[PDB]
Amino acid sequence: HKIKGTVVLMPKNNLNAFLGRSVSLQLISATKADAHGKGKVGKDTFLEGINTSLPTLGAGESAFNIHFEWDGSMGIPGAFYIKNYMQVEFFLKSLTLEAGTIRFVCNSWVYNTKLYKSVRIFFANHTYVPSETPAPLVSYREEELKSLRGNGTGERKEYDRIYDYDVYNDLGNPDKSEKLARPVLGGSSTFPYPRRGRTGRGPTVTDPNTEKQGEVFYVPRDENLGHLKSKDALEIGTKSLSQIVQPAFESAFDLKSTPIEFHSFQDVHDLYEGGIKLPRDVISTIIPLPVIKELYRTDGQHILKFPQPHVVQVSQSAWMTDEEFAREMIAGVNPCVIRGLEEFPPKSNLDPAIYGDQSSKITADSLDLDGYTMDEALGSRRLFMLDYHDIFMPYVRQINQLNSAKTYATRTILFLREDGTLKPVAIELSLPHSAGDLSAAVSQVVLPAKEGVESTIWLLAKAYVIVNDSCYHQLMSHWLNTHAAMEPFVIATHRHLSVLHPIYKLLTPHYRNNMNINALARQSLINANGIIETTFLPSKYSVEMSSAVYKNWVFTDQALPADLIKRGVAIKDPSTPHGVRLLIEDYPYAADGLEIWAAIKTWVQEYVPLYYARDDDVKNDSELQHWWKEAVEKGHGDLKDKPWWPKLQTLEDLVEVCLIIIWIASALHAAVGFGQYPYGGLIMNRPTASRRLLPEKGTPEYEEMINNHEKAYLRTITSKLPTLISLSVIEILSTHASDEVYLGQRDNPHWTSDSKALQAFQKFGNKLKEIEEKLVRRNNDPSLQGNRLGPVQLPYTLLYPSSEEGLTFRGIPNSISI
Ligand SMILES: [Fe+2]
Repeated sequence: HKIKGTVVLMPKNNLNAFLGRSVSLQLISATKADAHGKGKVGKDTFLEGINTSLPTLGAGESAFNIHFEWDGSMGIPGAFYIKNYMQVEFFLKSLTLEAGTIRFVCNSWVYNTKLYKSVRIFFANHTYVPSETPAPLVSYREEELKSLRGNGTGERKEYDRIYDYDVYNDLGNPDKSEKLARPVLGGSSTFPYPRRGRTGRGPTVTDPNTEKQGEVFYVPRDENLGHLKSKDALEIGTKSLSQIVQPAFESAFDLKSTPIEFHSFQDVHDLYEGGIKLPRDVISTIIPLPVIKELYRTDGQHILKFPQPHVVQVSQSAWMTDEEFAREMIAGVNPCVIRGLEEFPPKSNLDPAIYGDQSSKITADSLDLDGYTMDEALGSRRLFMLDYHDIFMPYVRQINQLNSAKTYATRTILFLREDGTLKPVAIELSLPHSAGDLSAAVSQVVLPAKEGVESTIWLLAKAYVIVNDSCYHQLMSHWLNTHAAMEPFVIATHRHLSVLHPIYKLLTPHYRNNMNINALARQSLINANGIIETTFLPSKYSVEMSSAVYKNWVFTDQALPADLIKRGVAIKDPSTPHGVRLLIEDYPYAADGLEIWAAIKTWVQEYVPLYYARDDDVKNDSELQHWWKEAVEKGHGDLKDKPWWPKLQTLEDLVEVCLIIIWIASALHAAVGFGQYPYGGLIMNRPTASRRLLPEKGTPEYEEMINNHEKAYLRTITSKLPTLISLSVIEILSTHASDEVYLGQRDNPHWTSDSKALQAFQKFGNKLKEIEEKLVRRNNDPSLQGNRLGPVQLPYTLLYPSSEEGLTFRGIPNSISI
């Protein structure tokens, strides 16, 4: 007769306005069809009343009673239509129907019916490959997909749920100034790039190839995550930083209310001790904003205090040590660039006709390898390098033509000591050299030194290295390889895999907040004259450098074992648990990452078989095949030709692709992301820019190295004002929202009705817990101290799976969520 159902929803900001004829639902049959084969639809059914029974009821949520006339002729409900007749939208959580129970997991904004082209349809929590879809739901499944894809035209609106691709043509602002014009990134051979979410705002007036600015950069609506607590809206903080807080900081400098430069290292440490005094109206501009009220401690009047960075919590001075400089290449913010070095001297692939002779000036006899010969070091696999020579060299001339930017293309040679720690043994600071250079600056090699001006020169050499490293980290390791590389897979998934699809359910938790942060990023973070361009060395060249890097991006080399082998920091070895032997045995990121990688592998390998018995079952999944084809040929379309893309005709291939996508989105992004403020919150430890080359022996600047080495250093790195802005942004990006969903968690316990999938998932969480105890034990092992803690005494907890809220230096979210 009647089916008792409970609707749980969330009003935008009494429940009684929801009763009456405000909201109707219509059940759809999974089993009885009409003469066109489509599931039969019941009658419009309105909310009956507010349920106060249910005690399991989350915050902001409210439950409503409802009764469906559902009869013999109608069969089993497999979906439902919902119409919202109210003017304001509400967030639908779920429908439960009792009698056994049917569960519908919705988690979607429902706008006023008149705004929707066709009626919002939701499905029950059963999982089906396309060939298993009940026949009465087949056309409903596929029409919902066509609806999500749209038609590639039109300006997207807030309530749209249309997923499509476009190039990075929305970063420049040529209508405001030709100086803010930028190259379109994506869709050419000069500038290949991942695609991003189409917004459709239309061309600028001055350039038909650049998209006009907008106050809100659209994402499909359910990608724009709300938060119950405003403190958790960390992604919007990036937008307030650009629009409100940065200008407020600038004004204090424009009005000469604070010294323009740091004059000593204590001036930097003061930021997290007594604070910085700023004008009352600057404070009062910043202080009441959500996020920025959590970012800084304040007296409400003139003081802002930054949190004390982890890297200085035990020793203020230990970042200066050569031990920590090298340790952070294997356990720092950017732990995935170091390579094995198997010949000496190191070589370049770059054209000597353009840049001059590219031969290394580092001589073997000059290096202290703890009594080893070069041949012994090379052969024992104890020689490594941090090589930014070929990466940076093509951009040095252009960067150094900028006002107040000067860099080298750096190389660092490291030696793996018998005690298992790395030490740095030389830094080569390279400059391009063509006839008809106006500059007389030359390349040079700097070797470690603990006293005198040679010590300062060596500290300045590490700084140039770390400028290189930070730019690479922020633009490549971080932006390109996580945020940018993942968005095409997000878009493809929603375009081609139905919410009913097992691989949809598998992957989509690993996309939470990714489109949203990326869009806010295109607007405020990587835009023309945005945060990154105004805080980091390459200025207007930054994002385009990441395009140049993308030329060499290989999907299958994002797999952790493949990465470690390609970089020469491990070798394949089947006698081992993970199939590889580390050449740096206490390499924290890699050792811990392999543990996470294996756990994700086991989980995918257990999930996939539940839905695909054989390789044929993969080949014949038409959604799956359309998904992958588009993700490659459209989403990463500039690399579509490349031979290394898995073909996706086998269970092996499906598992491989899912495993890698999940790896990028969770542990890789975590390992590169949540260290930014812990390590970089001391600007001297992770400088973002350099402003001068090394001084000539005859000059006042050289005498400053002798007489005031802290000032020389500070004059060389990021200025005070850009430091304040970059500290503020990395502080945001290193903070876990209280409402994050971590690896081994899902936002709903009823995401599927398949108990087998649910039990596999619980084993995965149990393993991650198991892994966490093991990493604790590694951090507590006194013989691992040198690489896992260092002289900074900072336990490597970046790949601990779990965390509480905040700036914690641990915790692996499911997704790229900040
Ligand atoms: Fe991030």
